[PDB]
Amino acid sequence: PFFPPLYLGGPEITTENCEREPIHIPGSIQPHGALLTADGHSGEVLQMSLNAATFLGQEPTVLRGQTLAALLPEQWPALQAALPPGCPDALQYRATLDWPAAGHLSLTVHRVGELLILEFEPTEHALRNAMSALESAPNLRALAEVATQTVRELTGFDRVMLYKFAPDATGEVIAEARREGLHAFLGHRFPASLIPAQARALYTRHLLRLTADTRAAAVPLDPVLNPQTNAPTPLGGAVLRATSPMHMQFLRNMGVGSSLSVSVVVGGQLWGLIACHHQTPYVLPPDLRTTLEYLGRELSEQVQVKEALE
Ligand SMILES: *C/C=C1/C(=C/c2[nH]c(/C=C3[NH+]=C(/C=C4\NC(=O)C(C=C)=C4C)C(C)=C\3CCC(=O)O)c(CCC(=O)O)c2C)NC(=O)[C@H]1C
Repeated sequence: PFFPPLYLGGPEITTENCEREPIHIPGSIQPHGALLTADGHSGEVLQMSLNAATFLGQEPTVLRGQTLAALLPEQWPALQAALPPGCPDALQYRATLDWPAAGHLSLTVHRVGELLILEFEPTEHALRNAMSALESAPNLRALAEVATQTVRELTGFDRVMLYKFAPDATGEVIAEARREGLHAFLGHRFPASLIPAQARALYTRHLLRLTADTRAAAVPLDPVLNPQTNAPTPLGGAVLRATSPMHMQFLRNMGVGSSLSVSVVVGGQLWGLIACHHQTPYVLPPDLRTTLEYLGRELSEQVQVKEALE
């Protein structure tokens, strides 16, 4: 059973209670983007990340309580049609915005209950070839190797691993692609506690997460609770959600400035992760994340196929 989050008087997490951290409701985001929440009927803006006004070039007083009809006149009708009440929470509306103050932005929206969650961040054949390369891989080891090399080629990440969960939830690096000079993790195994049970559960439902800068302080949502419910805003489906500080510290101690993983899901179970590191902070472009999501699904399919052959 989850502890209350920090903003509802819950404890700071320690190694005795890793599994009790409510990582899905941190009430805060990473500073490389901005987040709004809005009422799913009216489009009234209900919450904003503290950086949202500055990030979007709006007056703080003007942004709170404004409507999406007024803020996003060109997207609001399409957004409503795309995300009706009761639609799957995983369903997304995506648009590219020409925003003079911030530049070209990627807008990603999903619905949870009666709330729309809007994520804004900057945005800037390969997919076909990568997809084909995974399919054409001859066995599981080769598939793992191709997956890591292909993801590294697409992303530029310093390290890309295939991290496989054992039945006891320990993990092992079973393939990696790595920059010259980096220590090998191939064949190394790690305790189950380093990716705790609630993280593993979340990663079965929401298939990509990241920390763009492992030193960056989280930016709170204001108000922190959804005014509709007087309860935490669900952020499991928001890539911008703040990462657990316990994990951020783990990464800093490894010399990792930026981290990203994609779930590999086989028979509805979390089989492993495509796990990526960069030494320097690094925001993987939105279009590249979409490509990785496609490759995660392809790898998942191919792991099942390869495991059936062998
Ligand atoms: C006492 C609790 C601790 C803890 C909790 C924790 N860890 C995560 C997320 C991840 N941990 C990962 C572990 C590894 N990455 C590696 O590269 C290696 C070894 C080579 C390991 C063992 C990974 C891959 C994740 C996924 C996230 C990512 O890809 O960056 C969470 C949940 C984080 C979040 O989503 O907010 C939590 C709560 N970690 C510990 O080390 C102990 C101290």
